[PDB]
Amino acid sequence: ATRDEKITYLRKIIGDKGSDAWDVAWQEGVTPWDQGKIQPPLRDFIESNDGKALVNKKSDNARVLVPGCGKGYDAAYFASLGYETLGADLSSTAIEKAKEFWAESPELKSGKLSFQTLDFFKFEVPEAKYDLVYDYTFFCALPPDLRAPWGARMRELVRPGGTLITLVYPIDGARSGGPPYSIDVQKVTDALQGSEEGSAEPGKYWTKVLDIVPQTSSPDHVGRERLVVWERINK
Ligand SMILES: Nc1ncnc2c1ncn2[C@@H]1O[C@H](CSCC[C@H](N)C(=O)O)[C@@H](O)[C@H]1O
Ligand SMILES: Cc1cc(C)c(S(=O)(=O)O)c(C)c1
Ligand SMILES: [Cl-]
Ligand SMILES: [Cl-]
Ligand SMILES: [Cl-]
Repeated sequence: ATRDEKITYLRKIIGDKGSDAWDVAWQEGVTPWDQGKIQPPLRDFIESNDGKALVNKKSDNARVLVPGCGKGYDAAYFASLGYETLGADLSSTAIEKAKEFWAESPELKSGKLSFQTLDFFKFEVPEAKYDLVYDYTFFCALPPDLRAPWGARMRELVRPGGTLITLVYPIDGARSGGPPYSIDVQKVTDALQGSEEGSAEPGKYWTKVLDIVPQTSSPDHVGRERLVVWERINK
């Protein structure tokens, strides 16, 4: 009934079942992460001068991926901006619940928004790749040993010149255990920029164009959140 009890249980079943535990949690209603809406820093970025420029330059066929989308609030948001958007989640339960929650969306109706039960690590990347990817409470959901393949998938998923937005949360310092794991921008950087081969200064695969403290974090997010925008390079 308590958040902590619910997190304790989520971590217990992740220990027994691995990644299969996520659909179990959704089936059983153990969804402590669920907020019922997007995080404000996403809307405020999109509505900022950098955000307007990003949306205004989008191609007519521009595609968005929202991985680990849960009930899909962020995917619905991007679809409402005119992006052909895919919300992907491992859990078939989560994906049905996303289709329920957004049942009235005009973009779900048109097919411009789509929710699909997909494993972020396994699904077939479209040939044209994604123009824009948004990661929130997905990187911090993964066990630490999966951060490196997450970065590698991100490098394959975002087209050259495309953009990845990571809302980095929770930044709780040295706290161990997860989900949610305590993350920071450095951890995201190391995953995204990958192997340095011969100890090469990171900057090989992405440019970190913007890294801010959002001025409109949710109250329990204040002091534990950064918004980072990454551009895919090595064209
Ligand atoms: N390999 C994987 N591929 C796609 N989704 C995954 C995944 N592993 C875990 N997930 C999903 O990641 C989510 C973590 S919590 C849901 C967070 C969501 N971004 C939100 O803000 O509401 C769960 O829904 C889980 O089903
Ligand atoms: C992946 C994940 C899981 C949980 C339990 C939480 S939360 O309970 O702290 O809100 C968050 C933010 C992300
Ligand atoms: Cl919303
Ligand atoms: Cl898949
Ligand atoms: Cl692939």
